[PDB]
Amino acid sequence: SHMFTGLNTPSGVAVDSAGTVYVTDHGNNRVVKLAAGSNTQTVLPFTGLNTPSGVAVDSAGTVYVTDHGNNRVVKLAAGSNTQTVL
Amino acid sequence: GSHMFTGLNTPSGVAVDSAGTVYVTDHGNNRVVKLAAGSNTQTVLPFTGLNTPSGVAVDSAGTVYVTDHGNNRVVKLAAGSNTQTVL
Amino acid sequence: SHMFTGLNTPSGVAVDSAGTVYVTDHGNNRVVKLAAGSNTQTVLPFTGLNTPSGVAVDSAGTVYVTDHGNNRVVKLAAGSNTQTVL
Repeated sequence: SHMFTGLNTPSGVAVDSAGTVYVTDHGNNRVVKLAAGSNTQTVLPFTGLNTPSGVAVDSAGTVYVTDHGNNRVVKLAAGSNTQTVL
Repeated sequence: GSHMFTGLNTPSGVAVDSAGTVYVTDHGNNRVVKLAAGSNTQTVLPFTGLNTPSGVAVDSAGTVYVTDHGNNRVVKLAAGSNTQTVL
Repeated sequence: SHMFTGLNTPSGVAVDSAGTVYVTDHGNNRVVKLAAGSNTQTVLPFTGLNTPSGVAVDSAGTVYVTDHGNNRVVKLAAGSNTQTVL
């Protein structure tokens, strides 16, 4: 399908219960998702990322990211636009 | 003895499904390997053209997703399929 | 506060149904987990880790780690103090 766009050295991938795929776009300091059937990726409203290294999603839809370049972990609840720093 | 991963080079990621099958991105060897309960030899999954894969996920249907880091892309492979899809 | 502390170039993250978060603390050769409910981080008793690159946790609570610097994968069952090399 080839619809993710503009990735550089992507570092991790997670897939949630709805089949949405999440990718840490390491080389571009962002996290992108692609819903099942979608032809347009969405950049998640994480903020201040630096070379993110990995991602997980739990069964409640919360997305967790290791923000490698900032020595921290951040998370984003499903339907939230505002990250929590862990 | 067997039921061991062999030949791994700078492995980058791991995923496990509820059947207990372990999936590993063998970064240095441009390949993805898995090992199921009761299998004494690992399987190299038939992805194509990988370079330095960085991470892996597996969904409920057993489809394997890989960040093909060296090629700036994500690919997936359904269980038992030999033809990957680029995402 | 509810956060990981003392991380260095963290490489990967996993999460379980109870809300526990697990991180490969790559720069410090360790794996740490953070309690869902409190400000408690626990160092898992893996042995000889070297720049670990990734982590997974299964339904039984077994923690799996790609031990990047040692070209191996190791696991630790919930409640065990003894890792198994895969």
